[PDB]
Amino acid sequence: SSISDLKEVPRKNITLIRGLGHEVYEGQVPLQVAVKTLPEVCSEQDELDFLMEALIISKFNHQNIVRCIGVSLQSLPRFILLELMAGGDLKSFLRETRPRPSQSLAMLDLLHVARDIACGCQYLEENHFIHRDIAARNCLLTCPGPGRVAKIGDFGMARDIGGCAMLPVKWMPPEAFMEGIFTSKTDTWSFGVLLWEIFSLGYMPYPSKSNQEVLEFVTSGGRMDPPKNCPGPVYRIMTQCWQHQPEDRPNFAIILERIEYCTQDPDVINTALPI
Ligand SMILES: CN(C)/C=C\C(=O)c1ccc2[nH]c3ncc(-c4ccc(N5CCN(C)CC5)cc4)cc3c2c1
Repeated sequence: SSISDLKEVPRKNITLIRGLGHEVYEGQVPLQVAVKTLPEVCSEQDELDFLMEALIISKFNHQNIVRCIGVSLQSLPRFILLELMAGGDLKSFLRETRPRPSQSLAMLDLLHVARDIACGCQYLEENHFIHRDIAARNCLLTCPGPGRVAKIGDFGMARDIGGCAMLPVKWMPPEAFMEGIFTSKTDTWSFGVLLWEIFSLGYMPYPSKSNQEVLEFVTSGGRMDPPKNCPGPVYRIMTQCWQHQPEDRPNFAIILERIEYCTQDPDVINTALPI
């Protein structure tokens, strides 16, 4: 990978439309786009990171990983231009889309989100890339409705490679938080936690545990209980992703196979979500 392949977009062809989250803007180049901005008030490390992020995303070619449209790095502030994901982050989506008595989502919808991200993770694994921060917050949706596609969006944590209290320990396997060891099997564990996040409809993992308690709990063999109404076949995938020894955890080909089996079982997909 070289900056050579990074398409530089003349800054004069780029217009910011609105803020989206604290930052990312909606933009136009008339091609609509997410614009990730590098602060002008940024460290020297921050700059090389920003460039790293663009190279990293630009080398992937997969439906379930956000596309990089280009960069505008010869002007300040520096921009990466990314696929615009109208549905927003998966965590907010699950929270906002929770069925309420005055009311959307079904089990098959959740399974399709899970499948989409697993497919993205399988691509990363077969290309020897370790994401290191698979979590609902880092996944994006093309749109809110039935045609939605989930994609992996945030390639910042992989690019970092901070402090103790900034580690996403609720998403990390023991060898990651104890030893700083990261493999393909790290992302498998994280995927298990993301699954829980999906089937809980956007709850925080280990509800009412702090980071240090989770660390002690997980190290001791403790695992989350199933999310409310979670089908058994789905919970079983989660508990396999959370095997204590990485070699006992499934790869993403196996995970994808198991998710696909779930989508074929009427007893799974006819399960109602809690209201
Ligand atoms: C979140 N994240 C993962 C951050 C860094 C990234 O790496 C990244 C990369 C490419 C992206 N493309 C996008 N296209 C739309 C959005 C977006 C759209 C709408 C919202 N909303 C609606 C309702 N919501 C509750 C409040 C605002 C939020 C985000 C984000 C990205 C994006 C992020």
